[PDB]
Amino acid sequence: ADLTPKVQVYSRFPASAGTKNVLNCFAAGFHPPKISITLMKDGVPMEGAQYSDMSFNDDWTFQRLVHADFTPSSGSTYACKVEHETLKEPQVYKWDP
Repeated sequence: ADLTPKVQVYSRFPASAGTKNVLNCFAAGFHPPKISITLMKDGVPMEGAQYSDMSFNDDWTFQRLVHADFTPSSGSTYACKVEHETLKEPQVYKWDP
């Protein structure tokens, strides 16, 4: 029944300005496996993103992870934008440092 992506956006380490880190966006619990997950900085997709293989779970749903090496800056805004068939409008999940 409930096949919308359940999404978490988070950094590997607690954020500090100027310090190398990794931004992650994790989507799980969705069907069909087709999904658009985009890490965003200042309203534009972040360069350097690397996507995991799609994986399925015993509850017959799929998951995927996107991550990108990044150095958070103050004054910048980060987010994960998710597009999926189950979502009427694409959803933007904000990350706060």
